[PDB]
Amino acid sequence: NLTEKFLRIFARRGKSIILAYDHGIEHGPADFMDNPDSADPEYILRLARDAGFDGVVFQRGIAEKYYDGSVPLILKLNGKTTLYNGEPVSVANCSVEEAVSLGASAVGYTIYPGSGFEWKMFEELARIKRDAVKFDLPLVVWSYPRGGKVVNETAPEIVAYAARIALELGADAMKIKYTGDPKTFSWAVKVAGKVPVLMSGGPKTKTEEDFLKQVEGVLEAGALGIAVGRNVWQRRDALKFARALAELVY
Amino acid sequence: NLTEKFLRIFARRGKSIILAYDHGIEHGPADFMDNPDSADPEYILRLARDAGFDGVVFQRGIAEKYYDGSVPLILKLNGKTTLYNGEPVSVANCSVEEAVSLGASAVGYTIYPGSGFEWKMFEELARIKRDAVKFDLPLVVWSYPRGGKVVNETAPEIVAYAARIALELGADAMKIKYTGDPKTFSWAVKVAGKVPVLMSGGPKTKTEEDFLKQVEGVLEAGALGIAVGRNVWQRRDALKFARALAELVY
Amino acid sequence: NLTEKFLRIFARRGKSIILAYDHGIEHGPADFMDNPDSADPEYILRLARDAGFDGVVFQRGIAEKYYDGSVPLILKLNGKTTLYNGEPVSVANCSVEEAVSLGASAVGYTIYPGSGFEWKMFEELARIKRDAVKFDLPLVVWSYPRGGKVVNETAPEIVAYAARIALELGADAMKIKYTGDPKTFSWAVKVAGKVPVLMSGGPKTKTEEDFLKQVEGVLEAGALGIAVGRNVWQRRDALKFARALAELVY
Amino acid sequence: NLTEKFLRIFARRGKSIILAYDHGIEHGPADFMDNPDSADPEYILRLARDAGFDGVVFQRGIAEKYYDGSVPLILKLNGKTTLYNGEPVSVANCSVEEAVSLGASAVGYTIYPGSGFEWKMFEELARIKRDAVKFDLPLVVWSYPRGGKVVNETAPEIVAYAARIALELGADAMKIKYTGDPKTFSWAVKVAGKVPVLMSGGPKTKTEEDFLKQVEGVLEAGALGIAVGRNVWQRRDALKFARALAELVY
Amino acid sequence: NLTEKFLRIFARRGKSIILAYDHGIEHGPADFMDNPDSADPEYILRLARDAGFDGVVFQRGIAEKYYDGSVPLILKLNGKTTLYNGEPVSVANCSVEEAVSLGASAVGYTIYPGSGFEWKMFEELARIKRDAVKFDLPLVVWSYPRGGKVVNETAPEIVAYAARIALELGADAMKIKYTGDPKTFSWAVKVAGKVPVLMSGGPKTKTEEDFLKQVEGVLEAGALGIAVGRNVWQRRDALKFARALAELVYGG
Repeated sequence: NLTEKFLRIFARRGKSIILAYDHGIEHGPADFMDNPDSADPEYILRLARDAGFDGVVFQRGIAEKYYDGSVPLILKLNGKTTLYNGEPVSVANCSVEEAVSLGASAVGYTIYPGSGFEWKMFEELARIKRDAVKFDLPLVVWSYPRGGKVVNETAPEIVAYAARIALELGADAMKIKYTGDPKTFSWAVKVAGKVPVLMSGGPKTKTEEDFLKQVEGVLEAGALGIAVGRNVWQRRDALKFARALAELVY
Repeated sequence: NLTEKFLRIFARRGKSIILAYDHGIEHGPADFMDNPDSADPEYILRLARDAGFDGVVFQRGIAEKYYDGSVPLILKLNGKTTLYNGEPVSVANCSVEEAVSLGASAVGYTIYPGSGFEWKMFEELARIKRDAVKFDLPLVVWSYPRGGKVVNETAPEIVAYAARIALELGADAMKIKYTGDPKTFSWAVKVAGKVPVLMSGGPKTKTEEDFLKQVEGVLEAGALGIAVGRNVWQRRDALKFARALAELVY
Repeated sequence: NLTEKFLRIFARRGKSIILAYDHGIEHGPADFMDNPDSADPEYILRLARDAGFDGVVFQRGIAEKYYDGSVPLILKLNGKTTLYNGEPVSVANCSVEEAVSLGASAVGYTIYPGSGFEWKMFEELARIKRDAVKFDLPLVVWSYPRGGKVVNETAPEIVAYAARIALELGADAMKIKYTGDPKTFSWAVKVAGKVPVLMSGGPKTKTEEDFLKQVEGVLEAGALGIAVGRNVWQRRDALKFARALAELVY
Repeated sequence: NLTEKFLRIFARRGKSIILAYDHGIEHGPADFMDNPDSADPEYILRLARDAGFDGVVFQRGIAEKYYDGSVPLILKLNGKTTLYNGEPVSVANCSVEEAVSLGASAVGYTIYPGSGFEWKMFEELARIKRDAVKFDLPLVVWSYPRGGKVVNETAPEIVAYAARIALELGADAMKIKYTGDPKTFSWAVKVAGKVPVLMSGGPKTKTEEDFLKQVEGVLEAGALGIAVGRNVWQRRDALKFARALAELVY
Repeated sequence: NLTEKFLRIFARRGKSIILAYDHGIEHGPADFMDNPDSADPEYILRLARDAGFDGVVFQRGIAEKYYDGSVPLILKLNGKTTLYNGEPVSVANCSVEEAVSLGASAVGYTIYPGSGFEWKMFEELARIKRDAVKFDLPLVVWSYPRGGKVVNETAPEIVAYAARIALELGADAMKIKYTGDPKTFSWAVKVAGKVPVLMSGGPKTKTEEDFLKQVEGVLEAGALGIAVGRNVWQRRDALKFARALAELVYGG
């Protein structure tokens, strides 16, 4: 049971905070200008350790050059850039076997349901899922419907669809976008069934209070917790705010 | 002879009712709003068992997290979403070998004859068929002509073509759409030859009677039975109606 | 020498008649309405036997469910539908190794020279040819230029091109379209060199005498014989006409 | 050193004449109407032997059915037709290992630099090159820029680019188009470095003297020799003209 | 640690000059007309050696026919032409295992982030990276955003993105385009973290002084050095200018 392994490692207190840091490929270093220390992966690991968070998410290159075993690692296997303009697609730049050798306790993979290339990711996810079982590493699916008929990505029915697809394809945990309110988000949590749901943190909010409120409703909806990047490390008071998030979530 | 194994497991009474539940990925959870318990796979298994049905159809993730051995399982290997807009294509997210380990007694695969991508599914079906023989698991093909010159999916000649394609490609059993009357549907059944035909239930009918009459025409046409989803679990009297279906079919 | 093996099995009398029956996938069951027994593969095998023909052509599913060893089998490895609208392509749904296990004495494969996807079929034919040598099964190529600059598939220069391409790619025997007269067809036969040529029967002719004249022309051009489907089994006097064909060819 | 092996087998006199005969697939049998014996590969082989040429180029099907060991063989691994309309692409229909078993002393492969599919042929050439080294067979690259920005295939800069690409990708010898004069062609020869250059013969010239003047210029430019097809076997005085070519080149 | 192996071989003096010569496939021989000896890979090897440069970059065919062990080799595994017109893509024509047998001390691979085919190169890079680790050969990534939304390849934000992508995908060293000034380029160097950055030399500058100034700024920005092709071997005084570059990079 890989969900149970995931919960044991990443949610020992019953809830989870994962510090996400795949943004260097997905968005590029413009994300790091607000708080320049955020460009240094060593600063990120220190933030995770000092705030008492459960994990970090790195791409293979960051894991290879910087990962030191100090916080449980989810190795994000695929990645794309915002420079890309086609139908959404993100392919693996790392195998599960290599993730294991880099010290990962879980692997991550993004799918874009609805994309003209949805099939390419489902096909590749099949191989990754099989390897995840073989190496006994939980699979965490970033389920982000995009392209095709998707217009609003945070619409209640799209997020619920995202959650269900991750369950159906074999996710042991999932990361999905927040709908903006606990009632509609709890439907997504419900259709995910036994698979725990992490809220994606999203763009830095106008105030810290706005994000604490989002996180409050995420927990009320029954989610396991949050996978947060920008709303922590884009802030110059990153550590202070991270510890307030820890207080709220645990 | 894998047709005979299929009949022994899924049609021990001489006719078959399979409760289909791949809808989480195919349509998403909007299908589950009419009868919210339908979002829970545990509820689906209870329902199948209590109505005395012959099997359930799950995607790999639902099988892994929920399947308990209580009703014979057809593991549906491929899936796509309705969010997708390209030429119809659905790729495997699971192998036959993995289906075996999840407790499947048969595997399912959808083809869309006529699609700009028909070749991609025929290519993949070739590998799945070979594996099905190797692992001695019957292959059930969902034969759904779509894309290309397909303008009307329930037209007599399209359904008959669907049925014949499934036979020609190596299906041990098949699932196809109803034409709306027993005379035309019996042509589809005839061209399928030794391979048994299950009617796809389709959208929830206006009345329960309408669906019973379809079912009385399907059986008259010489089909093995039905693979039904929505017309059972979308109804709040799901168990009562399921038992009426069992009475009629068995 | 696989051509010699082909001739020994399928042309023991010096000429050949092969009863083709891959139409169920290629054209669908509308082909079977004229003579409804033609939908039954058992009837096809009895017809081939009773007329004293040399072989039958089945797709894998028909071979698996119906082939009984009573007439030598050519297993047609690839297939496409008429529902398909793209640039012509037909991919393998079966391997040579599986054809061997189903009792085939030869394998068949269609190429569409000129298609936007000509390369996909040449690539796959390379693998099939290599396996045909390895399993010592003659490879029979259906050479049907289509797409690209091809307009009339029966023009003398197109049929001769078809024949030459089959020879160059390694066919041990080939099936090509008739040009409509023995002089032009004999050029196609000549450029095929040591590889024997079977005439594709084509659509059911207006009279029996018309088809018989085509066959005579084919034999005068130096072809090995005919691979005929519709002009035999679409007729309600199928067996009687088949025996007249046998009289003419042998 | 596979270039040295190439020169030992195909250029024992210090210069080389190769009789090319892949035209059956590339152009089809219309090429053979001028001199109908040219359609017979046995005639081609006799012509090569009687004129004292160094080798022949055959596709796999011709080699398998006709090659008798009498003249060194270059097995042309890839081929396309003129019926094809897409961006130029030619895929392998044969492996190096099979070429070895057919009696080849070298393998040939066409690339079309500039094509929208240039990548598909570079990817495949990588595998063929690796195999050629493993089986110790020289790789002869037909370097024919086509598609993309290429509009004048015989332009000095295009032919020089063709030559250099073949060197960079690992060719042990190469075949390229003539620029029409020795000065510009000698630049292509120079950028090819240690890799010997064979001139592609091209369409049959108006006079035998026109062709001899191009051959003179190719020799003046420092090329190894010619790979000639049509300008020999499309002529009814093929043998006589072939012996005049031998006189000039050797 | 393959970055450390790269630095030991290609940067023993603390900075690096690599003489790049994959241009025969990428641009074709028009690049060689200015200084015709440049078409001869032997002249190139003599040039790197006589100027005391750290390495050369060759495609497989040049390495097989000409490489003589005299200067460390980076085997550039993929290549495309300028004749090509589609969305930018460059596929491997050589494996890491073959590079090892040809005498390479490192392997090079170009990615074009933003291309409609970016996924094809990331997919292939994954296999090459896995083989580089297996054969213990440093992977040098040419990170050149092109296609998609990219309209200015030397814009500060594009170059910084290029640098970060190379780090994220597993590069042990990288080659990226210069932004034209040391302040913006130093942001690219910073986001590259522990992975060293080599400046791509670019088109031959109008004066030798212009190129030196670009190199000065690259060094000031904290880069490891330069991978230069045209700005050396396209010049008739190639050796003299190469030695001035050596003075500036290893010395200045």
